[PDB]
Amino acid sequence: VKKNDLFVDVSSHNGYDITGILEQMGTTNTIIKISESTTYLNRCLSAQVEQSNPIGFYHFARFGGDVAEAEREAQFFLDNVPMQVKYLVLDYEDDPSGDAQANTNACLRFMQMIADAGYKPIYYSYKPFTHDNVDYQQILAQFPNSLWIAGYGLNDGTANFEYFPSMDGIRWWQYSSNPFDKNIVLLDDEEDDKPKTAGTWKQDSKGWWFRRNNGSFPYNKWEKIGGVWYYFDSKGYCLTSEWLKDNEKWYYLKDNGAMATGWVLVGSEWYYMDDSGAMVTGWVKYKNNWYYMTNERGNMVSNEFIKSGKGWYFMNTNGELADNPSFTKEPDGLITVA
Ligand SMILES: C[N+](C)(C)CCO
Ligand SMILES: C[N+](C)(C)CCO
Repeated sequence: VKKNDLFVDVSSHNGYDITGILEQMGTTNTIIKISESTTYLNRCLSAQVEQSNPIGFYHFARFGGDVAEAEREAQFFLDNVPMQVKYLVLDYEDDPSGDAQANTNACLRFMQMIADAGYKPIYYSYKPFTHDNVDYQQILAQFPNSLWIAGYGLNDGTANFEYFPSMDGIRWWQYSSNPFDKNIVLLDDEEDDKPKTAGTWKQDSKGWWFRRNNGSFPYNKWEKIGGVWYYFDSKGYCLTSEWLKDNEKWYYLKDNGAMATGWVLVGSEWYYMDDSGAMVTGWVKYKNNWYYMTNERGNMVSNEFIKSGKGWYFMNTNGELADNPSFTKEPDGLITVA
């Protein structure tokens, strides 16, 4: 998954049919509960798996500060993973021991066994509980950006950045549980490795061109080199800092020719692109600030409104906010948090 992607988490509480809540949410990405302690298995597992696209599974911990118990739970969890997924989550929110360092150690041993089994470990919890019962920093030192924290606020079923949990290493944010558990992604999944490419980059007075292994080179086309996309001139030079209309959709190629994804500052205007590079028009919120973007007839416009208190103030590109707010009631657009 990519930044701002959504996913739902479920357990027996959601029953053998979750097609409805996946439709309401608008995604099939799910993290399903497999086990609890060393004896409980979520009965709806296979059904919930079948009805969605799992990105991970979670275990409800009951080991407290006992490392030997955490090991037995991790193993029971592992022995029941039904299919390969990138993540296996440690849901630590109950029965903490009075000894925070012991809680941390058991949590670390649990996460370590998940990592040794070939998965990316995730620590799930709530800020206050984590603050009182463990040293999440000691966890991040061994497992960077491995946190999945919950923080609902009003819990009205929507993502409200005003109540966004402040902690380092937060990978996922469960922003609500109102109807069902809703989560939004803050960091792209990792992909360390994939070294070398299928050619060599060449630079010169005219810019950069790519010499493929066989001597040829891309031109008048898009092409994925490394993990990123680029568009090449009819001469084989990749575009830089430029807009490109391709197939009725707009794309922006950054300073390094790399196709933009997510938020990107062009000049002094903000624009938001699909995970596939296509510009997204209309209302889109970046954290606390709202942007109404449009590209009709190729006229790129970014209407910025900075939040201040209980209001949003329009900011004319002349660098000045109005004296009074433009709106105190947020529009119903795409919410992004990173
Ligand atoms: C060489 N570029 C700057 C064009 C990008 C890939 O390294
Ligand atoms: C389709 N593009 C080549 C424009 C990029 C997304 O894969």
